Amino acid sequence: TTSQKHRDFVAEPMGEKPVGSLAGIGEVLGKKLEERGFDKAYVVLGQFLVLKKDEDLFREWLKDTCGANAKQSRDCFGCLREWCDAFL
Amino acid sequence: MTTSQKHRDFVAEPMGEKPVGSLAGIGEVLGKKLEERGFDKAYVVLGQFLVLKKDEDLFREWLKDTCGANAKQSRDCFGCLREWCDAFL
Repeated sequence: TTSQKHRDFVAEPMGEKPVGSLAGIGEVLGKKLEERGFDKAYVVLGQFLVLKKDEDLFREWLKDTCGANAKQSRDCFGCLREWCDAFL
Repeated sequence: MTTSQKHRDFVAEPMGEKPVGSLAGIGEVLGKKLEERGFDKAYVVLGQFLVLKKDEDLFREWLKDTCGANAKQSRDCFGCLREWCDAFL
């Protein structure tokens, strides 16, 4: 299943939404992503696209970059994958 | 309109799995060098554009370093991605 946060994200263009609008990215992860330059959701989309939408490599990058656990990286990947299927 | 028809076709619709050569400024020569470096679909180049926070200087330099794009090619590619993002992102 998915959260409402996921459904809200995949339903519309992301524009300049902050990184915290991604499913899985709560306060703590969002801070650490901002510290490393990923301050908006589209920058994380960028990394997902550079990695050619590879689930294992993206989720591993997210863990390495901000400490996302398995649930959090699963949620974040899923919302970017579904967003891309709808809008890219 | 002063943009190319090729820019117009790209920015008119979602890019899906379009190849890198669908981007304005990316002819066959630049497209082959990009593919060889792993940037084989236009969305992978969009990805680099987004990871660079849409910065023109950083992106155009990256494009020069990666495939040897000249100034006009890199401006055209950047402008096509910038307008695509304004339309769809």
